[PDB]
Amino acid sequence: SRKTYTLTDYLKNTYRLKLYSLRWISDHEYLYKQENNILVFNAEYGNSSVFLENSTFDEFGHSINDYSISPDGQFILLEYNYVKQWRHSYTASYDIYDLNKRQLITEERIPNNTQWVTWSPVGHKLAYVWNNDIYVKIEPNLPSYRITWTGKEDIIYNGITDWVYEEEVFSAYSALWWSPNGTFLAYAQFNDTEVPLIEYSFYSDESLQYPKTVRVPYPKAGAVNPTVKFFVVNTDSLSSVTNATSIQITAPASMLIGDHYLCDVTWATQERISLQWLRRIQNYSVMDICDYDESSGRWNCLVARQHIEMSTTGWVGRFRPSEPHFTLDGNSFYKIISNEEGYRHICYFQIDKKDCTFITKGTWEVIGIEALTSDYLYYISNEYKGMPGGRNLYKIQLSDYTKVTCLSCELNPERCQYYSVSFSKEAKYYQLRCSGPGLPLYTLHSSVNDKGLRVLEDNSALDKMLQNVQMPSKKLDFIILNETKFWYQMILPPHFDKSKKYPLLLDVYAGPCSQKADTVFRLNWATYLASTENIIVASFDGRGSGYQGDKIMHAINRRLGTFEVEDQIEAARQFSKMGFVDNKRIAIWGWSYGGYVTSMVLGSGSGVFKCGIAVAPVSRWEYYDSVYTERYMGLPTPEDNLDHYRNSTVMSRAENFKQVEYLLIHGTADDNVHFQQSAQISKALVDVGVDFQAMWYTDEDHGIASSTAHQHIYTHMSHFIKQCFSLP
Ligand SMILES: N[C@@H](CC(=O)N1CCC[C@H]1CNC(=O)c1ccccc1)Cc1ccccc1F
Ligand SMILES: *C1O[C@H](CO)[C@@H](O)[C@H](O)[C@H]1NC(C)=O
Ligand SMILES: *[C@@H]1O[C@H](CO)[C@@H](O)[C@H](O)[C@H]1NC(C)=O
Ligand SMILES: *[C@@H]1O[C@H](CO)[C@@H](O)[C@H](O)[C@H]1NC(C)=O
Ligand SMILES: *[C@@H]1O[C@H](CO)[C@@H](O)[C@H](O)[C@H]1NC(C)=O
Repeated sequence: SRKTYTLTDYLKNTYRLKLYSLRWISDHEYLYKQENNILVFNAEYGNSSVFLENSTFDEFGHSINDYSISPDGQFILLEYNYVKQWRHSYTASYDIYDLNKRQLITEERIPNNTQWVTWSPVGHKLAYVWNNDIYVKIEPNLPSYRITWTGKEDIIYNGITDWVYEEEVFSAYSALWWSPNGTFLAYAQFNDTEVPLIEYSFYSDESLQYPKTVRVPYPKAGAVNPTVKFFVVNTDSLSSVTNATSIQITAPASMLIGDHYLCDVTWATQERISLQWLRRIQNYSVMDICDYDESSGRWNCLVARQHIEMSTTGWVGRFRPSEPHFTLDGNSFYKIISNEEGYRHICYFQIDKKDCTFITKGTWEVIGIEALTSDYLYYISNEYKGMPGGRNLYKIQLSDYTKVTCLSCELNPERCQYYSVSFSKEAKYYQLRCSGPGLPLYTLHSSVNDKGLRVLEDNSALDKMLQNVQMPSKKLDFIILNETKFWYQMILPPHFDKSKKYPLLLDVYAGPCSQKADTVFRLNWATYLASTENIIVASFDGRGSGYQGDKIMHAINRRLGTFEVEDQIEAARQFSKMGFVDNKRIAIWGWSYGGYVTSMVLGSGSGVFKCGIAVAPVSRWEYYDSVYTERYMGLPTPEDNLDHYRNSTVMSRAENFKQVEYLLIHGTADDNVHFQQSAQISKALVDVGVDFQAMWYTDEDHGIASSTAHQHIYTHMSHFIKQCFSLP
């Protein structure tokens, strides 16, 4: 087809994937921006009209980064000076603009360096956090009220997560939760006083004479943890004479016993909150149901409503206990639970009652609960064709659990085996969103008989661009190990001719619950080694991997660095026993858990691998954070699990590295996996005499995501691999 997918094509992004990011603002309408204007859409008719032009803000006087219109649609929130902190957090400066009156707001603007902002889910209220303090703002142009005063950088946090609860718990900077009404504001505060500090240099620009020190409250395995504290503030009751009386909802008795975390918050009604907690040993967690006492202004959580959730095989829930979905009336809910067979399914809960009732079952898992009406429960699963790296949207009949309809399976069977969805308020309508193995598809459906209204986006354009490239093909299959099935994928060179030996790259991640074999269509680096450098990119999901039941996802319990590494290798073993793989030219590269497994699989001394690259890898588990690690390893003490904290370090395999060509890489500014992890790696290698290649990336953090550094690293990983596989 003449040209190939070019390395600069991945880098400079010459083939762009169209999406369809819309925004419901009622049960039948959504926002979507065509070119640069904001159009609103009727979902049952497709008709649209312009809500705001592209040219409205041409004299704003600030680069606009992101907007946020309010529910009543009477005000838009504009984000500028966006400055990035960790994986999700940041400060930003904001402005509010009135679209009834046609002008910007000047009375009491949101303060600069604001950490989080959000609208109430109704009308136009405001809450936000500045210097670790929560402020509400009934009206956009009246004085905001001050909800907490404990705020204190790096120590006290109000309505925003400290660092572990950002990364490991909520995957979010925010610790704020509105009442569907808007009436109540629920929020957490964590105390990082006694949390130890991780320290490193940030070199900044050349002008900077002396390098800076970044210090971060970050608890490593075993260390003192942040505590937490939960409150709920009545917002239709504030006032500027008095200050605000948050009510504190105290954790359950079986948690107050030793360290624990808040792990879920899910409002249930205008007057009833649902929270979970999880002991610092994370095989045990408690759900609590709390209602507003109209007459006292208090909240109560009766033990009758308390619900336990245990694991004797490992930890609880995939990366944490599932979110509950409640019925309109709040007296009952649905939530994914590992069943008797260890497979994760939708169990049904009546608030007052013992047990729960399962309603799904089988050798396959439900992925998430997606929506709930009075007839049907909508959810995503991988049942179809025993295909665990696949996703379809399904419905259950509330009155007859037996009637289960697949909603996405047959829409586009050849293009589309991997969906996510987005429902409108009340679940009147929905967007199905398709990511492969063909190009993306965004289509609109109506939940009444599940009619097929409209095609939003179909990537038409991308399509015919790609026809003009020697794109690679993809292979989803399985191999049997004991007599268990483990799937894998391969990216295969154009005109794959299975009678030629093709050099082979093993791209791993392979941490608890991960899945690198699937049907998603990606354009990345793998796509370029393949179509341009005729190399096979193989990926594989072994023990410890996800979405195929707890025997497989819990095999690695307490034994990180064991079977997950083991399997990876036998898989390569099987891959080279194939006729199109050149057994003299097998490699492995991974990033994060990836680069640690890689490093492990590389000092294994198996003989299978010739070389690999390790980007930003863990190295010794005591060096990583408590929340994530301790979920899996327990505690690094002799009377617990120091035995295999010590058994599983990249470092202790220095002597097997002489059999391979190691290329290790890390960013100086990585707050996630600290340079340390790698530095200890190199010291060991130097200390037992092994030769190897290295690259620091100054100021780059965990993803090495700065355009030039991004470019620079793929450029470097690429020359290494070409030279490893005697490539021209
Ligand atoms: N801290 C975890 C967070 C995580 O995995 N989470 C948080 C919520 C559940 C799960 C979701 N997965 C990811 O965010 C993730 C991150 C990096 C690579 C792949 C997946 C990410 C991580 C894991 C191992 C080693 C380093 C590292 F940064
Ligand atoms: C408002 O209440 C808080 C009590 O937490 C206090 O710290 C703050 O200074 C009070 N301000 C006044 C003077 O009302
Ligand atoms: C869609 O069509 C109906 C019928 O005119 C109209 O009243 C409605 O306001 C239109 N809205 C949009 C989103 O264009
Ligand atoms: C935000 O900072 C800018 C630039 O320093 C300043 O001009 C503006 O007045 C500030 N706004 C507020 C509300 O502090
Ligand atoms: C944070 O906890 C420490 C003890 O670890 C305590 O002395 C301090 O007052 C706490 N801060 C608040 C306001 O909770």
